[PDB]
Amino acid sequence: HMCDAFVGTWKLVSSENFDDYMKEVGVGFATRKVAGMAKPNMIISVNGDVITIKSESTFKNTEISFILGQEFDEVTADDRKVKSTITLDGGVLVHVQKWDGKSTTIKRKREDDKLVVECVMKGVTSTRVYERA
Ligand SMILES: CC(C)[C@@H]1CC[C@@H](C)C[C@H]1OC(=O)[C@H]1C[C@@H]1C(=O)O
Repeated sequence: HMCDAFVGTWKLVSSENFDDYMKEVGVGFATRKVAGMAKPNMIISVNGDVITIKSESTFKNTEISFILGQEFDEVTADDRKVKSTITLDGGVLVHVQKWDGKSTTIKRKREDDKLVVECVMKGVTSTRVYERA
């Protein structure tokens, strides 16, 4: 029952500061504009120790599978080649991506009936809110 409250299908309902987050990460103009328009469905599932997160939108469909605490290589939707580790820290799923001497963190937490996503790159934070589909 690792991650029970995260599991399911979720739909984006609000975003704040996401263009600025993407700028800080280094995403180019055209990608920012099309990615910032996306309204993804996030599908989280667990099978034994393996967690899978799928993000599906008109911009890109991505899928990552991982074991908590065990690093993996990831090609992001904006085409960064990153080394990622996802841990559970006090009930928060913490996803760190490292590439080119940089780092960014994406935190997912359950808050009321929502799944709140916080994206941080240096001093720039963005909040995304998901509801059950
Ligand atoms: C549109 C998506 C695929 C963007 C693409 C640019 C990249 C820098 C960040 C990436 O966001 C994400 O992975 C997840 C935080 C977004 C969320 O949960 O909604």
